[PDB]
Amino acid sequence: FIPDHILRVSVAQVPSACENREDVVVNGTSPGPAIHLLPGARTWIRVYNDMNDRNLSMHWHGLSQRFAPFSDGTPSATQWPIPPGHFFDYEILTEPEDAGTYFYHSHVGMQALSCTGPLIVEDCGSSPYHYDDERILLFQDHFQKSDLEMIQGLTSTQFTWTGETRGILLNGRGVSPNQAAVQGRPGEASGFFGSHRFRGDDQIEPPTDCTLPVIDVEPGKTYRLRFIGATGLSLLTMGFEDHNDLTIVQVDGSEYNAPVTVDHIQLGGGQRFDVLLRTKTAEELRCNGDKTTYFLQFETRDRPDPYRGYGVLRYNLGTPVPAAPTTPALTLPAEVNNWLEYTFQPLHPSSSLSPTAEEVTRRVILEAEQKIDPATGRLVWKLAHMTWTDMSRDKPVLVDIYERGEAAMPDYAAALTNYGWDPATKLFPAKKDEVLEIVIQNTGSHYSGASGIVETHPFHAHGQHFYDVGSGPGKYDPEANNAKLASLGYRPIKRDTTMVYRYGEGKVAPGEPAGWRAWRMKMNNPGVWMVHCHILAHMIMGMETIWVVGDAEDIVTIPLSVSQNYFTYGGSVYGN
Ligand SMILES: *[C@@H]1O[C@H](CO)[C@@H](O[C@@H]2O[C@H](CO)[C@@H](O)[C@H](O)[C@H]2NC(C)=O)[C@H](O)[C@H]1NC(C)=O
Ligand SMILES: *[C@@H]1O[C@H](CO)[C@@H](O)[C@H](O)[C@H]1NC(C)=O
Ligand SMILES: [Cu+2]
Ligand SMILES: [Cu+2]
Ligand SMILES: [Cu+2]
Ligand SMILES: [Cu+2]
Repeated sequence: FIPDHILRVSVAQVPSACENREDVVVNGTSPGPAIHLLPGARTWIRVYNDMNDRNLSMHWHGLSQRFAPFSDGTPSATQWPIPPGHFFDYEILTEPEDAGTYFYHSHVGMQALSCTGPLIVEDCGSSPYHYDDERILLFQDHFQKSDLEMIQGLTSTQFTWTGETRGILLNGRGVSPNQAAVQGRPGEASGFFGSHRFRGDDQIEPPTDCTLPVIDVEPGKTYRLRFIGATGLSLLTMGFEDHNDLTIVQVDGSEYNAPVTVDHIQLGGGQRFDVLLRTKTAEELRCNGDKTTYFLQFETRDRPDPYRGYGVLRYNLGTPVPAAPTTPALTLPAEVNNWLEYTFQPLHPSSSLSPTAEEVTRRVILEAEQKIDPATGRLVWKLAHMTWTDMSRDKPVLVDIYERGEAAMPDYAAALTNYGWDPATKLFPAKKDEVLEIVIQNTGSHYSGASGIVETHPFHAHGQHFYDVGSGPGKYDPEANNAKLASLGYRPIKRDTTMVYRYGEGKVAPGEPAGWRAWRMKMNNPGVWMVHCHILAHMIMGMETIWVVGDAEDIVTIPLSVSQNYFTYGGSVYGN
């Protein structure tokens, strides 16, 4: 057995926002190298844990893994953690229509801050759009505190928050608020990340100085820009100086949307947008005084301490990379919660039909509640009056199901009378082909120290993508939303990550409903699928749910193509 691709994960001192950070890196860099997959293929990726005293898993964000649930890479859900000095063979099955932008990252603790890289399913000459080339734009947060310090604070009976982001990286380069970019030498600066111009372009070069991230383009071309929200905390809003025509053509990987023209991108943790950019002609550059550099300006939204950073859209490798401008290049809207809502529709509406209101047979509301956990004294994020951590159980759910079958499954009847989760197992069961509406209901915090506060959360589903059927302030009202969808003739798109926003001042009475997001999905993919806030600190604090779709007969008949070490913690898991 030889795997098709290999990723080696280690701890290394790397450049992070013009500082040094002891990061969990892939193949020596943060972000890690781009992996390119074919649609309609089986591809094996061996992940080595070369760390001394930390566990690892690798999650393939946005890939449903419908035929390889044991390859989802989710500790407590689909596998034992990969131990130090061992590996795990991941079977990636791409369906023919999976062409799109995804990303891989650790699903252990806060490793995903740094242990993250692009995962591209190639069109193979099948994109319904022309473009001369592509660029990957992968965004990360920089924290000055270590992963261990942040986890200890989050899990302490004297709660210490991580603090706000200390920098935004684009393809491994950016600037902490304590540092300042200076002019970079002309020539290559990883400005071609994701380019097909030639593999060299599949892995960033770490910066050697404090210099701005660069996207290198030629005049008068069209680029497919693959925006990847690999931030562990930040919701970003961003735009390009004097470039106002961005066309979004794909959302969260698979889904071709009818083209939407925007002047800025908003990008939360776990989201991807494929955007066509038409670059200025040599004549238009001549008329801006032979200007060859334009600022990309990116800002955090919806958090207490604003942050602004820059990258450079560069038209000529002969131009030195400029420092950040003394005053802002452009103005990004203060508001985020009404950007392209009830907007994206399928390009081919025929082959992407959202479940109708009539077809929904059950609704599960996940009320997001911050409060002290009485049993532990920890500050936690509850969903539907429960909490879930990657230490909620010893034996991972899917391992238990493959070992015992029916006896490991959650109790459906008990879950229906307890907010959708089984009192005995804290799992959310769904029948195969059950048509669900899932609502995330935001609320004012019960925590003294944040009383009545509402936060914005990027909500992500593992496995099958859902249809986004809307959002709004206050309490979800299904009768009103159904009336809204019908009045608009709205044709929803499939997504795997949507924001649950704060509205207005973001402060209500403790426990008062204060913003919602609604999903619909016909649950077609048996297995064990996490649904969670994609902010790493909120996951540490328990903002996760585990969904078990189907009966044991629907899961155990999916062939387990890995060795017997899958069943126990301590050994390498190899493919077959
Ligand atoms: C790696 O993960 C394993 C498996 O979850 C961890 O070991 C478990 O550790 C908990 C907490 O100490 C114990 O209650 C269990 O006895 C352990 N389970 C098994 C199967 O051994 C281990 O702590 C993790 N290692 C690191 C570095 O976090
Ligand atoms: C990562 O590095 C290993 C050797 O350390 C190599 O064998 C593997 O091919 C590299 N993977 C990628 C995608 O570059
Ligand atoms: Cu993810
Ligand atoms: Cu995911
Ligand atoms: Cu959250
Ligand atoms: Cu996840």
